[PDB]
Amino acid sequence: SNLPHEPEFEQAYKELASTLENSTLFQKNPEYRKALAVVSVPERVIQFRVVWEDDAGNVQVNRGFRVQFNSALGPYKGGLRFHPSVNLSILKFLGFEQIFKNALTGLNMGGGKGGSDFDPKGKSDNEIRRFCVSFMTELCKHIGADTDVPAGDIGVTGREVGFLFGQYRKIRNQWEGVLTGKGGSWGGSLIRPEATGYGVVYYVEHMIAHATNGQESFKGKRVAISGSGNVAQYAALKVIELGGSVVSLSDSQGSLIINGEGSFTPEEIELIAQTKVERKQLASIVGAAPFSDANKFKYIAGARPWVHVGKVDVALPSATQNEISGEEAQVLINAGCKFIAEGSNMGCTQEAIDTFEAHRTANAGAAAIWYAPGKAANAGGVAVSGLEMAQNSARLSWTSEEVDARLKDIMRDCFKNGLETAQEYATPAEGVLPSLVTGSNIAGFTKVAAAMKDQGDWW
Amino acid sequence: SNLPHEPEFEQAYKELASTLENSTLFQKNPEYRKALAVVSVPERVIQFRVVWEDDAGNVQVNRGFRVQFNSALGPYKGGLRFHPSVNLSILKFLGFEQIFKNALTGLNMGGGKGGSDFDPKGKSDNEIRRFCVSFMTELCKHIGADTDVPAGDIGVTGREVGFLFGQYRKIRNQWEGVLTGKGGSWGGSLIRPEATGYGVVYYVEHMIAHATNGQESFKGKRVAISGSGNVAQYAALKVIELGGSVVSLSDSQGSLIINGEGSFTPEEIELIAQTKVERKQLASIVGAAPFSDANKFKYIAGARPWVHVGKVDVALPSATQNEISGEEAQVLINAGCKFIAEGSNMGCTQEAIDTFEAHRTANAGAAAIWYAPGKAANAGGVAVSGLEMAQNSARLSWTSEEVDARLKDIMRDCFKNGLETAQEYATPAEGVLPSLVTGSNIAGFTKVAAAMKDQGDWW
Amino acid sequence: SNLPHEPEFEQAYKELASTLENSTLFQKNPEYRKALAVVSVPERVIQFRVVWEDDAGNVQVNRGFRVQFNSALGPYKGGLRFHPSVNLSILKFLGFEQIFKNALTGLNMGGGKGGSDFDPKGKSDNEIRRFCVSFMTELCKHIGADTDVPAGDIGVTGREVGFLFGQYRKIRNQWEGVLTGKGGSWGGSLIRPEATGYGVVYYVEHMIAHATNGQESFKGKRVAISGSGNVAQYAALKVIELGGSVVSLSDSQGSLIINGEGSFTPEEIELIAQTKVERKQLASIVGAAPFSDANKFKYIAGARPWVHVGKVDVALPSATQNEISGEEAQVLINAGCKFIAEGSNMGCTQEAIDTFEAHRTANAGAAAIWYAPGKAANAGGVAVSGLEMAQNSARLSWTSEEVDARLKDIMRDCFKNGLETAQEYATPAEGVLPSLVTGSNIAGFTKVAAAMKDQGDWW
Ligand SMILES: NC(=O)C1=CN([C@@H]2O[C@H](COP(=O)(O)OP(=O)(O)OC[C@H]3O[C@@H](n4cnc5c(N)ncnc54)[C@H](OP(=O)(O)O)[C@@H]3O)[C@@H](O)[C@H]2O)C=CC1
Ligand SMILES: NC(=O)C1=CN([C@@H]2O[C@H](COP(=O)(O)OP(=O)(O)OC[C@H]3O[C@@H](n4cnc5c(N)ncnc54)[C@H](OP(=O)(O)O)[C@@H]3O)[C@@H](O)[C@H]2O)C=CC1
Ligand SMILES: NC(=O)C1=CN([C@@H]2O[C@H](COP(=O)(O)OP(=O)(O)OC[C@H]3O[C@@H](n4cnc5c(N)ncnc54)[C@H](OP(=O)(O)O)[C@@H]3O)[C@@H](O)[C@H]2O)C=CC1
Ligand SMILES: O=C(O)CCC(=O)C(=O)O
Ligand SMILES: O=C(O)CCC(=O)C(=O)O
Ligand SMILES: O=C(O)CCC(=O)C(=O)O
Repeated sequence: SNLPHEPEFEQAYKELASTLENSTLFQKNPEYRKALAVVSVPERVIQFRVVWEDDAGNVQVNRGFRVQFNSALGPYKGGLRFHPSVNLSILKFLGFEQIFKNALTGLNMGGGKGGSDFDPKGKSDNEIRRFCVSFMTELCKHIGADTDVPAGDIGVTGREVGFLFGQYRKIRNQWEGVLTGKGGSWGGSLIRPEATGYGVVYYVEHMIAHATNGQESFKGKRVAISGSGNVAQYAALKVIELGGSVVSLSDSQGSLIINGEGSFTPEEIELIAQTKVERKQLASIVGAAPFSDANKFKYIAGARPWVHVGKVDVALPSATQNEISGEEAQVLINAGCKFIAEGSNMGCTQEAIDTFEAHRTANAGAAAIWYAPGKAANAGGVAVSGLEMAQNSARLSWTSEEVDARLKDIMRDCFKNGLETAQEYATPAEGVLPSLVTGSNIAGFTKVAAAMKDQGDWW
Repeated sequence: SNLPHEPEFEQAYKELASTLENSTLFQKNPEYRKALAVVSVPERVIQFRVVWEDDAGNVQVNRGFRVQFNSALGPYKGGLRFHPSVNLSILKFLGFEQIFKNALTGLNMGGGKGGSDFDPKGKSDNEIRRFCVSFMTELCKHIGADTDVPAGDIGVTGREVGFLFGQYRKIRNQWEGVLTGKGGSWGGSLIRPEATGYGVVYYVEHMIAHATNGQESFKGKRVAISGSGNVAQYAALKVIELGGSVVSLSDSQGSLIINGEGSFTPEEIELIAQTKVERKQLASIVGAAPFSDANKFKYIAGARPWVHVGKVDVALPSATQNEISGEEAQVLINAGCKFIAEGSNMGCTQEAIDTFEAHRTANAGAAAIWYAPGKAANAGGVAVSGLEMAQNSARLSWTSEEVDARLKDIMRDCFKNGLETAQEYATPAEGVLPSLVTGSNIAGFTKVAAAMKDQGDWW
Repeated sequence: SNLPHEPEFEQAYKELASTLENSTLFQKNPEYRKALAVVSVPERVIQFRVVWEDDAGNVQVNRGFRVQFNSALGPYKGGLRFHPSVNLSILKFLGFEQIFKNALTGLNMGGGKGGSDFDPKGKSDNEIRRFCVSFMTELCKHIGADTDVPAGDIGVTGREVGFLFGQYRKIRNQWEGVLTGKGGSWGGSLIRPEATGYGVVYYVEHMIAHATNGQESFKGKRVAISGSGNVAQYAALKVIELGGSVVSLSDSQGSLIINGEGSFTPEEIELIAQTKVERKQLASIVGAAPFSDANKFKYIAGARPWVHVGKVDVALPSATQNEISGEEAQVLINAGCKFIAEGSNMGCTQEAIDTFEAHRTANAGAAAIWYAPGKAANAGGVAVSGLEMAQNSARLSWTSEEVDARLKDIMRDCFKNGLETAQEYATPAEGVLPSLVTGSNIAGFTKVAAAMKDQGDWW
């Protein structure tokens, strides 16, 4: 070996491997242990220096990455993250998860992830442009419409996708679906901005219907959300549309929580959206209307929302990895939370997951908190990216209604697959909800493992 | 010149050329003689050494080929054959036929064929993997989704397609529709396994309806099939579904014939399918149930089925070229056979064809045996390969019902084209069935010849 | 950031940076601090999975790497290491050093390094072949005669270069100087096998002449060598040719030391060379003649040679990084060692270097132990690799005498450059030997930094 310490990647791997072991999978297919050893080493990783010029004319250096983890099911597919935390460990955890998430969409997409330790905060739009130009000058050699199709993630919006696309087209002299999250007039898809957040809510709708035998829905439920970017914004919007209340949003500096009964409104979400476009914090808008209304809003510096929202019915962590601790998980259970789905990749700590899963095993039916992993619940974004690829390959643009209908079908099938797979391989006690994390992991892994075997990646 | 002796290719060429001469085609378009001279020389042929390692660690050498015969109508398209007989002559006959077959599908596909003298019999799956890896290491330079799209044929199943695809993706670093016959989760098409055999039966349904003025169908007919691989299996299944009886299957070592009235069943076909997956002979399963039941089954070592089935209504040779001799053709006529369609490429000897065509000319209406050439009747496989390409380019997967409906329409149009073209250019005597071989040949040739002229390949 | 822990890389970086700071370089050119920040992040790194088949038919997985550190002065250039320790940290230290080493040769070569955690020990030649085939199947995309030219290093001999070259030629369909260390009939260079070890000895000849005002040479000196592979073998041979005594060799399991006065002979070195070709340990040949002669040889299991050789005049660590500890450095000083040059990359620990450099500063003239860094002393290998590239580009083969003459000139110029640069930028006290480590580091760094500035890599 001897291998570097990659805690985030190791966490993701261990949770997958644990769920596979705690099932009948390896009794039925013990040869899949070999598949697991092979799939866990990325097919290819590219790391590269990115030199770029700041607004003062000074040289700056950052590190760029693209992890091309697995391509059995399709070209590598997954986002780009621009955040100062970024390193290979983080991108490997993300790319690894992406393989199995993509498998659950039913579309032909392999798994990858990339990005940079470039921090968009405090940069001008001009600085972001120059950075994206330099970044893509190297990345374009390694990607392409039938090769690897990136998109956004934390710190990468349609703005950055644009600058990246422009430079790709300039060097490669091809106009194609090399990126998704593109602008509406230059190959974007309707519903792509909404897709991840909408999908998370669609998925939880199925969880609620199943756990409650159709007796409950989002109507009248209180939903605590974290983050305030793309996933959080549209998850919030969909909750509101379905008659639920959104009782929190947050960012890296603090939480903005509804004080009492009430909800964010669509108009408030749009103000927050514009603030985040400008790369400003929630803290910067709580001094003026509407967010200075202390009757409606409480801003809590340095906090996550989970312990401050009081009673809640659904939690949708939608910011970043490891944002629900073991202690926070218990608080949510004590607050009456019965549904927790990850908008963020690896949003729950392992302690949180263990807490939720023990609770499910101990409490029959609708008394349990039911946990859905990000690879199932947040797959709507990448699914609609696949549809953007489909549109670009067709050279046509579909309607909002057409894309949204497909998104709904994909989320329904993903839920059913996880539910039915857990019922088959990890059969719960009578009256106990099946494990959606175990089911989703087995369903995604087996699809990839079998395609790998067919293609001679292992034998 | 001076040109090598290529008997199979010369046979295919001479039969095409003869049908074109025995028509009014060259009275109307004498310049098409030039097209015939040009189209008959392949655009490109690649031959290459394939070195591979056996399970004992020893070097082995085989010969690889890809004949890229014509691309006027589309990228080169056709299968790969792994059989010890393979040489350039055989692959040229196959690739030549493929040009005109592909033309009759209505899809944009040129004609090609390839393969190796590698013999899968007696090899382990590991040996087949290593062979496919080495084979594609060279072939990948020459093929691609808009260039040349291979598939299976004799000795190449989904297993080999998988190993080939994996190695292509590894070297070329593109995930695309470079092969067809792919697995369901990695870009395959529903109905592709069924397509060739289903199509042959769909085509003969039209022949029966026409010859009998709608009075007869497959219902109650006895159907003698040869081979026991992909084409034979699904032709048998479709016959059974339509209420016909399948009275024979065969392989290279002997024939397995129904003893009396009766049929293979779907369950028996599946047992035979699994035996052939394991590369075992029919001879190896006749010692145990159900095939050891001598009341139902008679295994005849060294024989073809045609003279041993007694009375039959339809014959579908579905194994290999030149598998119905002139004497066998007469026996089938004496046995009451009224429909003969080639599942196999060039399944009938020239003596057989001449016998069938003389019989058609001598016997009005439904009294004639009606012969359909492989380029018409077996075109369903390549047609569904075209639809697999279409699906891969759309980045979506169609339903079984959608693919099957298109397959039915393609086979209907192919029949109508051959029938109507023969009625126009080779008008039969009153009451005599038109020549489907002449009609199909003229219809395919003229479409290619005219596209070639448009593209400046001849003038 | 936040960056992974890469101790080997950090060690190499810190030693370079320290020598640059302890000089007048940044007084004269403070802008070179920017160059240092840019040059220290590799231009590109490729990591890739390598799946290969063992002699039992089982799947095995290893990790492959190529670090393409800097290309200002030429295409990336440096070896491949196959050793179970390999990881990115180790390859970054090696590739970083390579940039500056290559700069000192005077040839147009950038810096890189690659390899795998594949362990050649215990593998058959067939297993090594299959591994190299799989390795190059991915690596060939990233390298080429004007792009990146690998070669051997630990665990990669002409045998592996051959298997790698064969697979490159098969996929890329170009015969070119993509690798060095090639075989004599297929583009190799005479003197390349000898070059590294010969060069180390040539370099030390200059050190001895300078320190002793021409009064001493290798004639009559006792030379302790570590390792027993390519560098150690030919360093030993050259010492013997010059009338010196080689008093030790070693491998990863122990040291083989001359017992008393005496030397390894060329015939003994050839026996050891054949043992290492077979990937066997020194321990396996000490039970038979000649090495079982306890009067001449003492095998010491688990030891390095430095404390067991008694009095010595020159030490040439030629095995691996960090193989002379601080305590061993003091023992060598106490044993009368006056010259220490690294055959191995980063052979001395930082404690050893500090000890040697303090001794030089404290002891005038020939009383000092004089330390030469690997980037100066071991540059003969890569220099002759450059000449192999030159020969391949000329399409001609030079004589042994021609290559060796150029090698001698390159080593002389490298010594003079390090000596003169230290005299200019880090002027020692009267009578004190200039620092060859400081001089070599400044000379290599400034050449790269200035070329980078010219090319717009920093400003
Ligand atoms: N966009 C998509 O389609 C997909 C995204 N995801 C995942 O959803 C999550 C959110 O992504 P997305 O909305 O697109 O990204 P955005 O950059 O639009 O928003 C990220 C939000 O999370 C906060 N955040 C980011 N890093 C941290 C951190 N280290 N600590 C605390 N808060 C943090 C951000 O606050 P601040 O501005 O203060 O840093 C911001 O409010 C991620 O886990 C992402 O991988 C899941 C599938 C699809
Ligand atoms: N698969 C497809 O989509 C297409 C195939 N075809 C043609 O259909 C025919 C059958 O192909 P397919 O079913 O796919 O192939 P398979 O390899 O699946 O089956 C071939 C069958 O034919 C037998 N066979 C092969 N060679 C000989 C031979 N020299 N002598 C006697 N019997 C032989 C085989 O027996 P054994 O195992 O003992 O050798 C086996 O039963 C061929 O002519 C093919 O070119 C037509 C269009 C499409
Ligand atoms: N070959 C070249 O042209 C160049 C090589 N170098 C450097 O010279 C040194 C030797 O390389 P080279 O002779 O080519 O390689 P070889 O593989 O031919 O020999 C390496 C020697 O060092 C021993 N060795 C390797 N790793 C260790 C270890 N972790 N611990 C203890 N002993 C070890 C080996 O013993 P064992 O077999 O028991 O592992 C063997 O005797 C390396 O530092 C290399 O990077 C410098 C410039 C050029
Ligand atoms: O659309 C994509 O490719 C990626 C969406 C995303 O960021 C994710 O799945 O984590
Ligand atoms: O699907 C294909 O490309 C080929 C099918 C086939 O083997 C044939 O038409 O002969
Ligand atoms: O010849 C080469 O490219 C490399 C020689 C080597 O292993 C080194 O300089 O460390």
